Amino acid sequence: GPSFPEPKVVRSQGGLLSLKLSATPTPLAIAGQRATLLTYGGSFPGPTLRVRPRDTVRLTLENRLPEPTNLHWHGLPISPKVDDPFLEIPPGESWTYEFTVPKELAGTFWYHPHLHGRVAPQLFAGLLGALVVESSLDAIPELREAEEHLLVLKDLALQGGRPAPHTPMDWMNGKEGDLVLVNGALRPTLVAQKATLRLRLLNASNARYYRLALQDHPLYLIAADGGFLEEPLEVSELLLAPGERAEVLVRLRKEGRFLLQALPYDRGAMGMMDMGGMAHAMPQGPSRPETLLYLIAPKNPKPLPLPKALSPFPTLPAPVVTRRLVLTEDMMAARFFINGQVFDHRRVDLKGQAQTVEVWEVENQGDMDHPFHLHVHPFQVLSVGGRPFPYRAWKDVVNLKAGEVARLLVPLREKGRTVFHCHIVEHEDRGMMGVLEVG
Amino acid sequence: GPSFPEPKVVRSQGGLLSLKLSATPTPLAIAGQRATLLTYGGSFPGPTLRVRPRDTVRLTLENRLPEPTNLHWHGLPISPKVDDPFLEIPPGESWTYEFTVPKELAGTFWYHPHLHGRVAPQLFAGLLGALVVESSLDAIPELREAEEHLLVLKDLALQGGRPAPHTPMDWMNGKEGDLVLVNGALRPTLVAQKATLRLRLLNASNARYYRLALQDHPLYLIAADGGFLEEPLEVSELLLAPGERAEVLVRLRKEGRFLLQALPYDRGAMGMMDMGGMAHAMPQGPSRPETLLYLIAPKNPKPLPLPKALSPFPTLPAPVVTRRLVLTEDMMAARFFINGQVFDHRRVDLKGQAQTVEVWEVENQGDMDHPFHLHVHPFQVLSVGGRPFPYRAWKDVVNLKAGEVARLLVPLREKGRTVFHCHIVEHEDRGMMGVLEVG
Ligand SMILES: [Cu+2]
Ligand SMILES: [Cu+2]
Ligand SMILES: [Cu+2]
Ligand SMILES: [Cu+2]
Ligand SMILES: [Cu+2]
Ligand SMILES: [Cu+2]
Ligand code: NA
Ligand code: NA
Repeated sequence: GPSFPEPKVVRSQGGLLSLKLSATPTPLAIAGQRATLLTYGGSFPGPTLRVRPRDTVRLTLENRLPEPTNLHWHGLPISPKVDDPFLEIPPGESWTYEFTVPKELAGTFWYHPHLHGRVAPQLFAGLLGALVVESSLDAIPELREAEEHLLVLKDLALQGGRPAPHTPMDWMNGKEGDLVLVNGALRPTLVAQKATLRLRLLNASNARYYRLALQDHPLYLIAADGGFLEEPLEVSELLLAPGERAEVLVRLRKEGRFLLQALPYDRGAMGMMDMGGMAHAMPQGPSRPETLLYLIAPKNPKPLPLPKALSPFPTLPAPVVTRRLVLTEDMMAARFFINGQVFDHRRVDLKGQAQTVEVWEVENQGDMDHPFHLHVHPFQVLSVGGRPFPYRAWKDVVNLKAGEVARLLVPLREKGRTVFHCHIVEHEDRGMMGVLEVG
Repeated sequence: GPSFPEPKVVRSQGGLLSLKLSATPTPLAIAGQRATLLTYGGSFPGPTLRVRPRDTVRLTLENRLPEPTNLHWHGLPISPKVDDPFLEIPPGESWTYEFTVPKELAGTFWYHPHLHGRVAPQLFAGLLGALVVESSLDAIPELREAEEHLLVLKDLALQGGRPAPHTPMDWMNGKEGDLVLVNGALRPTLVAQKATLRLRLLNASNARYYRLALQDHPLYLIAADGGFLEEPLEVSELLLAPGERAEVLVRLRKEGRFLLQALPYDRGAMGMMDMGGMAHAMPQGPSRPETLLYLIAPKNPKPLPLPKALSPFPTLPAPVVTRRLVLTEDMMAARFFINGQVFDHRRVDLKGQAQTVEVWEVENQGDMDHPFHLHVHPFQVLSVGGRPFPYRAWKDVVNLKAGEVARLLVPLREKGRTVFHCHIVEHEDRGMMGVLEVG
């Protein structure tokens, strides 16, 4: 096959993407060993769905797992009556998700389970895939002539040829695995044929962070979770928290081999020690550095010029309300709270009005990083930790370090009941989720 | 003094730059040895004059040389009755140049002798300095916060503590020297204090070319000879032919020492050999690589973003005439021709009309590179060698390799008699110059 493994793509045909997926335990070869994973479509990652605005998606999910499951269309501003976080598909049953892709949309999205209390083991076991909304902007020459690749960043740990079970400490920290994979492959080689790459990046890990840096190169950020930036932004490294996506251009500068690495990053995960008195929680400290892939540049590379502009960011109406959502932890209990409460699917926490704009101030009063996710309603990050964000783009996950406040501008789009939650999915399963109702 | 030597600057005061310079033989220390040079203002290079649009310049040149001399205000679109290539200032006499800096002007210019038949030894001996027209564009933050430096690139050879005399081969090739200097200094160190540098580059050499490359970095071209580009242009190297200027931004990428080099370049200079039959002319081949300066980056450099735009290039009226000027050589005679003739100050070669636009096709039918210069009327290079130029900017020198045609758009500005000539100044002295009259 290709040097660079990527999930097989399913494209809409004549404006319709009609597909039956099964969620199933699946023997496969991964990272050179046999294992049984839980997969969509028989593969890990699941197939990449590639659509355009105004396409119809008709996805029938057949549940062949021994437990109930459902799908969250992560990042898509569609109705929560379709992207329904409360729906349960029992074992052996099927459900058809049907929606129209919004007109004003572009970027990399993804799909995964969202059945409260079961997300973390289902996602860890292999249930996830990408969705790409292709744009008329992809025809500008500076993007069309780039070599495009999707990188699904997701780690795994195997025990007995199956995903390793969750321990108590995994429920507290979020589970990370020792196999740090790209598109299900261990440290693949990307032999570039063009001097400009356009990389779609997805962090589909339960809890692992990827502090991305390409040796000897900057990255040019051109899209965040839910859409393009207004113009490319040069960065020396890019932190992708669980659930985040980004698209970057890479402008290869000379022949050679360059490592794409996940550089050491301390997200506040905790261990336990006993030193005589004790036992007490102690910080795990930074992650060990990981090589994600080997990038081989072509001979005599001469990258394209960068595009001068991408997409203008919408002018939003003035906001009508300011919310404040405070995140806290009880680590030894592995319990996690928003404004002092755990999730209750019967309780509405916030009630807002469709087509108004809200300011949400999300404050992390814990010691771990928490990546905050809001379904259905993409947002503009104004500032985090008191620092203004350096670009305007739609996001749907924002990472908060310990102590930091994020200020978000949140246009409320579709009516209905939806959720917001930490995207360290163990923390959502353990209570860090609340209910927004839009009317 | 500073780590980085630069010529002392004289600024206009209250809109007036009024200065008396003397052209004089001057004992000085240069490159660690004593020598007597010919200088303006007692220094090598001469002082940098720094003015703004609509300033008055009143420059009295006192000739203290044993031969006549004059000044050419290289690149300034002023009247040829001021920038007068036929004027002679006898030994011991003085002349006052007085002009107003044009409103729509910015960049790096320079001044040097232009007395036909004596330019090459006078310029080689040290008579040159820079003129900077500062712009309201210099206040945009991406330029204002950059560290600015002028680099006058000019080589020298010394014999007996004086500039080495011209040999016959020097008149054929143009004279190059073994001391390859920046601002009169041998391989200075530039210890950068900011992460973004704005370097004004001037090739004031008689004949040496500088194929410029900074180790491990691109250069961002922001101005050509006579004005800004429309937006910055990333280049991996930049060839500066005699008389050319450029301004580049340098975005320092990491701590360390980086060489600015003049990389090997073959301009077609010729030597002589005798191998049994013979003696016959033989190519000298490429120049040896030279280190121009050592650039030390600061700690933890974080360059500014590049400016998105600089200056829009004027929309020019449609042209009313196409000229064709063919350059040829008689190397063994050291004679050089345009359309088959040598310069004659009494003969008008071209007659054009003020405020019309002309297309000039300049064709190098020789084997050497020839950098073609037009006084008084800056031009837009459309293409050279059949390749479209990748930016729009005012130029006044265009380099032609052997066989190449340059197509130039030439708006005729001030009325009067002026000249065009090769800026390998030995070739101008030996006849490669003609007369344009604008009415
Ligand atoms: Cu998600
Ligand atoms: Cu969390
Ligand atoms: Cu969710
Ligand atoms: Cu000149
Ligand atoms: Cu010439
Ligand atoms: Cu001249
Ligand atoms: Na299957
Ligand atoms: Na003097």
